Amino acid sequence: QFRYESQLQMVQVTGSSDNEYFYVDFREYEYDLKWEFPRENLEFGKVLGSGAFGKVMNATAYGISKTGVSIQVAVKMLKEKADSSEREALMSELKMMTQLGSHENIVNLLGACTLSGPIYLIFEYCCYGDLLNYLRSKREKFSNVLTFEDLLCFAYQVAKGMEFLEFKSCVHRDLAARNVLVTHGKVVKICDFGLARDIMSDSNYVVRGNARLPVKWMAPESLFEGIYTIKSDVWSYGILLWEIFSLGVNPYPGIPVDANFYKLIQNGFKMDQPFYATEEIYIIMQSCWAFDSRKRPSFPNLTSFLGCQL
Ligand SMILES: COc1cc2ncc(-c3ccccn3)n2cc1-c1cnn(C)c1
Ligand SMILES: [Cl-]
Ligand SMILES: [Cl-]
Ligand SMILES: [Cl-]
Repeated sequence: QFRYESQLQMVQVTGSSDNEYFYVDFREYEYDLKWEFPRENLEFGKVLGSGAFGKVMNATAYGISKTGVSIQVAVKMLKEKADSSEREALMSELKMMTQLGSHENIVNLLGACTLSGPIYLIFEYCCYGDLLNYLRSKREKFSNVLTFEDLLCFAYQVAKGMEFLEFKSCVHRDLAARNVLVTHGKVVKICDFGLARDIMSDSNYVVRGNARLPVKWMAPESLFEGIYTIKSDVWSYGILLWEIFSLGVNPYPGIPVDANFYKLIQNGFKMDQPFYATEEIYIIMQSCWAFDSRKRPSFPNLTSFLGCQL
């Protein structure tokens, strides 16, 4: 039956073809105890989001960043059933995130509570929420004012975050604006929000046996062969660029997810230039949607092309 899995995954390449890799599993690796934080020092707030397996909650953490100082954090946890398989899925995400290291454009792990109670993973709080809702909130406030350089900066930062994950040998299997968070200074951060989401919350995911597939964000090789590489993420990134430069419009607007959608993608269908994009930004998008993954740009390339335009 269906299990919890972070959409952030470490991988190891075993050859030079796209399907020659496997997924790194931390279940047999040991958890580093220097990350352990006392549960007594967490004061819980609202539910940020709730899924089938668990939820993410706002909280106040005493002494996590500096001595004597309370800050706001976000806490992943399981729901009370506490099935032991789901427990280890969440330990594996913990161990994985402890090995990543931090980066400005990733929602970083701060600590965890694992010994005297139910498992908590503790993350940086991002006050303005997911990028998708943020962009949508600012449709009637675009020149609280949102400008074109802000949009370009968001694009640059997400690419920067993905460069980090590439260099650390990770992929994100669900890169989209709903999984990017916004915080002070127009700063954006890639996260894995999957534990806080359901099938009721989202029609952008298609049920298919065990899988829950974000079809309109997926590269052809992901859709047709089940392959997720960093070049798949470049496709997804293109789709996320379209989201940014339309202020959060659903991709392939008005087109439903069905067998005809699979055919569109197979035959080379690509979205049009959205309102807030320049022609140069649309040329970037279009090359992210190269059918052949070798023709797509890399995240170092995109970090340059968008370092320039700023
Ligand atoms: C205030 O909104 C947030 C703030 C926030 N800060 C951290 C996180 C988070 C989410 C997942 C994993 C790790 N961290 N987080 C999530 C949200 C959030 C809640 N709902 N939506 C749509 C975004
Ligand atoms: Cl996710
Ligand atoms: Cl959501
Ligand atoms: Cl989902």
